[PDB]
Amino acid sequence: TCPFYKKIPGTGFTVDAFQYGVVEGCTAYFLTHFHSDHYAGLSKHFTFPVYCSEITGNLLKNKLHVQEQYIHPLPLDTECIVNGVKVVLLDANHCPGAVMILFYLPNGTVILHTGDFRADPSMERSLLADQKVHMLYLDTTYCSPEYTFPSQQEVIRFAINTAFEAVTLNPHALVVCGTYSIGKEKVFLAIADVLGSKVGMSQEKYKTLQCLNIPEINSLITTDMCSSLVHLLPMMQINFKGLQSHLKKCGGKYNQILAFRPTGWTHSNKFTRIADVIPQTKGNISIYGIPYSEHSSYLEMKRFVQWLKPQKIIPTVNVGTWKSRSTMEKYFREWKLEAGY
Ligand code: NI
Repeated sequence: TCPFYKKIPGTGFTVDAFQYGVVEGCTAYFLTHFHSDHYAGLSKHFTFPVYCSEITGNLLKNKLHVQEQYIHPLPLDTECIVNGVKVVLLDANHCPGAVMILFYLPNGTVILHTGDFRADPSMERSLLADQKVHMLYLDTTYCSPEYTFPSQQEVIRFAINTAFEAVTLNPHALVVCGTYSIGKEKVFLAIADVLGSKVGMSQEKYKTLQCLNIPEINSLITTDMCSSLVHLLPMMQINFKGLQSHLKKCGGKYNQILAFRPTGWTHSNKFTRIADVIPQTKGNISIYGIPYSEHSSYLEMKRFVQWLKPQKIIPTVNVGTWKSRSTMEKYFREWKLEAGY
């Protein structure tokens, strides 16, 4: 059965609620983004209307085979009526196609559901500037002050400089980048661009990237592994065993691997600056863990919420323990007393 925080009061609508079977009273199912925890339950046998971005729509049709008649894509930054209710989709600064949804309820209440997001000051000049929000359904993944990490720009600067240095010293090194979902594509795209290479990958991953509306993508990626010195591999293969095994397959073209594992936050964030990050090394194989986040830091979250001044907050992440729920409520009360709403 569908939990409360996935229902939108005063509407026939749910958000990211496909794993509960037919939800009683649901006339339209919203999908914020194409990540498996959120789409869990969709397939070619789904026969209710799905509302989402154009990009999420491309992925539902091609990767999950949802039939076209049930896919309803909406443009961003545009007032749309759905089953007699005004809605707007906004860029969430998460993975490709990810949105936040503004719902303008028939009774005058305004609700923002962030989906998954990485809060940014640019959001303070979207259509959010224009009006009040009574309820905020908030991505609270990193809602605790220990969660610090650098900007995406600094993380990419580090990865580019690391890769370019290593391959310039050794033209016979291969670069490998881990992936398990959409998102974080800038890591592998930026590295390939500095090196003058296309990114090589499996047929399945190539298919997924071809759904994303990335400008000039055909110039950036390929299934021909042999032409490419930046390869993508599933994240589970990014270890000394997996990588040895991959170097065997390359037919003595390369004598060194440098690999990148994009993670979210890890505890080594609490001590080490991005500049000072070092790899794990065994022989001619090195592996860097880099903290490229597509979710708000604590400070980014706090800034957004203090700016929006919502009347009520409903967390959508870390909701399963009493201690988590209590901790989050404490921070919402400080933020409110500090800013005066
Ligand atoms: Ni996500």
